[PDB]
Amino acid sequence: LAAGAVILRRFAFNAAEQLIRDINDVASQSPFRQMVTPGGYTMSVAMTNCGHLGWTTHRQGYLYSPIDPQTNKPWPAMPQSFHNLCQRAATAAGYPDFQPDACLINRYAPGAKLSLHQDKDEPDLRAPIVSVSLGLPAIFQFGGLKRNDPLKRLLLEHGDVVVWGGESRLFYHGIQPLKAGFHPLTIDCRYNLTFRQAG
Ligand SMILES: O=C(O)CCC(=O)C(=O)O
Ligand SMILES: [Fe+2]
Repeated sequence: LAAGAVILRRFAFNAAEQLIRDINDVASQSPFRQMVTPGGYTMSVAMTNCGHLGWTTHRQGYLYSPIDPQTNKPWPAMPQSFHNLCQRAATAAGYPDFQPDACLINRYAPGAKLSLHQDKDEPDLRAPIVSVSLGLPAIFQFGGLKRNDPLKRLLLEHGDVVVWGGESRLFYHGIQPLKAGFHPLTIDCRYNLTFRQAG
């Protein structure tokens, strides 16, 4: 299916309520904003970050910055619930030495999407990315190392954690338009946390 990927469905179910309270706390310092891609187009996914470094869009491309380009202040600290859940997920996946210094928080409104891309801004591509899904379900689509590779679909639901390691770490991926619906903890959206080793 996906070489190197360890899928832990509903792993973050118990931590969900606290993770959502902490997303709101992070958002009060560094608000969710729809980032502008280097070409001048606003993304449909709303983003923010927590930790020492944060994923951002810039004029010359994409980069990690210790400063929030909107607030001009540092990104909020990595919440304890975030650190604990990532550590437990990474350890269960065979990565006990994984220490993330960045967590990109994505918010998906109904219809929000993320087109095919590779995560290649990190210094060591051998280091995995821990993905945590919360709220409304979304269809995650992935291919291979090159753009013309056949697409495979995977539904990511509330509490689903995937540790993208090995070959899966380099796969082209995205999110199909979020279907409208209801979730008791997020109301009308989906949140996705992606823990990265960026320094
Ligand atoms: O929403 C997701 O599950 C994927 C997010 C993603 O690929 C990213 O922000 O780089
Ligand atoms: Fe990505």
